[PDB]
Amino acid sequence: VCQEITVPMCRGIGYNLTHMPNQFNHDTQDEAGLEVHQFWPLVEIQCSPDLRFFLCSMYTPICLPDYHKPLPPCRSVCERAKAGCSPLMRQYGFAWPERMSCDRLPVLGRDAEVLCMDY
Amino acid sequence: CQEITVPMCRGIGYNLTHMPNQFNHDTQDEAGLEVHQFWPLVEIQCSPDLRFFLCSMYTPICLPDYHKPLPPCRSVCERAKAGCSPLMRQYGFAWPERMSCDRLPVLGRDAEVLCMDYE
Ligand SMILES: *[C@@H]1O[C@H](CO[C@@H]2O[C@@H](C)[C@@H](O)[C@@H](O)[C@@H]2O)[C@@H](O[C@@H]2O[C@@H](C)[C@@H](O)[C@@H](O)[C@@H]2O)[C@H](O)[C@H]1NC(C)=O
Ligand SMILES: CCCCCCCCO[C@@H]1O[C@H](CO)[C@@H](O)[C@H](O)[C@H]1O
Repeated sequence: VCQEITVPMCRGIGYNLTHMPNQFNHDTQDEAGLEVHQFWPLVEIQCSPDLRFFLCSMYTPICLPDYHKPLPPCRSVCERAKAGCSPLMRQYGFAWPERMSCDRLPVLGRDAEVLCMDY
Repeated sequence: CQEITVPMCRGIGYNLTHMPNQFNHDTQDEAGLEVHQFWPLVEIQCSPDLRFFLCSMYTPICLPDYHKPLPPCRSVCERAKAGCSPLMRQYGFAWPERMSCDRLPVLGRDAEVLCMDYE
C-alpha cells in the first residue's frame, strides 16, 4: 500500500507517497530515514541540486496506487549527483556508496516498459 | 566586532558578528542558546539556506568600520521558508514573525539599502 512519506528530508521533493520495502530492503520508513539522515551535510553544501531527490528516490521511492513496477531514478540523475558530490565525499574519506552505483539504474527511454524518475 | 563562537554559525561564510542582535541578545551565548533550538531543522535539510538565514539574524554579520547592521536579502528568507515552513507548520511550530520575510530588503529594490545573498 502507499503511505505518506514521513522521512523529513524527503517531503517536498515532488511526490507525497512511498512504499516499503525500498531498493535496500528497508522494511519501514523509520529504518530508511535513519540511514539517509547521515547525508544531510552533503545536501546542505549543495554540491549537486539533484542529490536530495536522488537519495529520496531510492530511500523513499515514489509509490503510485495503480503502479507496481519499480520506479528508480534514471541513471542520469545518479550521474549528475555523483559528478557533483563525489569529489567532496572523496575529500572527506568517503567513497561514492556501492549501493548507489549508477550503472544499476535504467537509462531514460531505453526501454518503453522500463520507466524511471528524472529531475 | 568579535569572532563568531556559536557552533551552528561557524563556517557559514563570514567570521565576525556583533552583539546585541535584533533580538537584544547581549551575548553570543544568549543568541546561540536560542538559535540552537532550530538545530534539528538544519539536519532535516528541508532547506540548504536555513542555517545561513538563521545565523544571519542571530549572529548578524559585523563588518570592519561599517558600524551598521546588514540583514539577509528577502530572497534568502523566502528560500528558507519555502523549504522549511511546510515542515515546521506540520510539526506545530509557526514560522516566527521575527523572521518574517517582508521585514527584509529585496536585493536592488533600493540601491542604497544593502543586504546579503548567498549560494
Ligand atoms: C501533497 O501533500 C500536501 C500536504 O498534505 C497534507 O499532509 C500530508 C502529510 C497528509 O497528512 C495529507 O492528508 C494532508 O492533506 C497536499 O496539500 C494539501 O491539500 C489541501 C488539503 C489543502 O488544505 C492544502 O493547504 C494542503 O497543503 C498536496 O495536495 C499533496 N499533493 C498531491 C496530492 O499531489
Ligand atoms: C524535531 C523537529 C523540530 C521542528 C523545528 C522546531 C524549531 C523550533 O522553533 C521554535 O520556535 C519558537 C519561536 O518562538 C520558539 O518556541 C523557539 O524559539 C523555537 O524552538
